[PDB]
Amino acid sequence: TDRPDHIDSRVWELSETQEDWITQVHGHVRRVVECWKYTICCLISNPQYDVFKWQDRSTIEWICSKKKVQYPERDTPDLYDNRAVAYKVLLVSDLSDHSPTSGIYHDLAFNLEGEAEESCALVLRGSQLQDIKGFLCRALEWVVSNNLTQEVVETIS
Amino acid sequence: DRPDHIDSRVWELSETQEDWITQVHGHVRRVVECWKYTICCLISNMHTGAPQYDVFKWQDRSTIEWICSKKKVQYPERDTPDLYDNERAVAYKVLLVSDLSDHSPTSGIYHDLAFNLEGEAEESCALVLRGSQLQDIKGFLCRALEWVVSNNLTQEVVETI
Repeated sequence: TDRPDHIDSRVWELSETQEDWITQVHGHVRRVVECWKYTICCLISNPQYDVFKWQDRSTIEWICSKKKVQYPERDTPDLYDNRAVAYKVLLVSDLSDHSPTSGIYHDLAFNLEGEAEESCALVLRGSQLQDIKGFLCRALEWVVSNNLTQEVVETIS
Repeated sequence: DRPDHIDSRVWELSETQEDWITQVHGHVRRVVECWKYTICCLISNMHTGAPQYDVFKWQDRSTIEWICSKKKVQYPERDTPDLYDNERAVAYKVLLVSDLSDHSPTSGIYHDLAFNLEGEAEESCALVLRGSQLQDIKGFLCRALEWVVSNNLTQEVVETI
């Protein structure tokens, strides 16, 4: 119930307070999957992109409190291109049977194999896809090693 | 109860966007808005490889509010544009008209992208879009126009424009 090898220490520690995991069914898997998404965000943005996913806002929320204007919106994209374009990272079962979740938060969909959707592949450079496909290959190894295939597929659905 | 040429996602998304039961020809209007939404999607299959267009139509208001803050732009919830060019920084509304000839801005807030029932683009609209995008729209609207005649709901569509 602790962290896997392929997940960075930085990412796992960062993921703890972002969501109440024990509350959720397959809470540990759910946490690991979100850590995949966040890692892909880092890989894509390693600057063109700001990674909004799991960003510290407490200082911002604090300033809004003192001026009573408006707290920052919860519904944030995972990352934002400064083209002025927002993106959300998805993990899917079928690139084929895929439809866009938002026309504003554009989807960057991937297989568990690490295969990008057609639009997603255009955005990325080959350098970035190889890291993501390389990273998600390590992830899937851990998935089968713990026989957690069904839990992950369900969590994707 | 969806027509075939309309995608299942588009049809599911369209249900709650407007109270269709309330309207005179509510079913037709639901499908007509689905054309507009599809045309928005067809237009937004264009990349710079970043997406050229954001499609504001039938989006969660929280999402619209967020980017508009980031793009330093703003529209009334009544008249919000259907899509926004991210390169040119110009907002658009998809119109379906019978006559392209005499057309001039519907709104001073956004530029209009008008199309026929045949699938022919207006002059200003054609200047903005690429041929790639028009053939998709003209191809899709031929599928639509066939479905209209196949079910003989032709006049009902013409009036409500």
